[PDB]
Amino acid sequence: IRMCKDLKHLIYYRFNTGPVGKGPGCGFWAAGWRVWLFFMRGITPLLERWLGNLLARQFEGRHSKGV
RNA sequence: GGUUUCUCUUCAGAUCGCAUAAAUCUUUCGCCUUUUACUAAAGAUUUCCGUGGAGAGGAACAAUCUGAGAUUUUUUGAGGCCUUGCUUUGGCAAGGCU
Ligand SMILES: O=P(O)(O)O[C@H]1[C@H](OP(=O)(O)O)[C@H](OP(=O)(O)O)[C@H](OP(=O)(O)O)[C@@H](OP(=O)(O)O)[C@H]1OP(=O)(O)O
Repeated sequence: IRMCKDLKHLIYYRFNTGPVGKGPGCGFWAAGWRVWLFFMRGITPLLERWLGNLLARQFEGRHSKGV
């Protein structure tokens, strides 16, 4: 989120250079798309293993003794 | 002596990635009642999204194509011919020859 804010400020301060000001119509999304999808390939297998443990506790039950 | 494409197998040792995330563990911290969740640095590993080379199979389109394949200077007649030594008989070692 800090890198998204920094990319927003970099885009804004490369953009507001001449006659454009701080209006609400600035459009660019590729850098945040890169950041959150590289986060998504990071966060995928931990999510898959946590959801697999969730499904195993849901359907195989909870090992109360267990490990 | 086709191409494109799909699948499988194998080697990935190149920035396999002109890209970049996460997790565990060993720790130092930051934070700090405590548990996950924590902060940012190192070490030790891993996983994921990708990647390259090779081979096989399949499919659709090329249906061949693609290859491979002389007289006149110095690199051709200054060509012939004889005697002695030796014949070792293809002519050889020396002389006058045109
Ligand atoms: O300096 P800017 O890049 O132009 O930031 C401004 C604004 O106020 P400030 O001028 O005082 O900084 C906000 O501040 P920051 O978070 O960037 O510090 C921010 O608002 P958000 O927090 O919602 O992002 C953002 O607003 P937005 O992203 O909607 O454009 C933006 O606003 P403006 O550029 O329109 O003035």
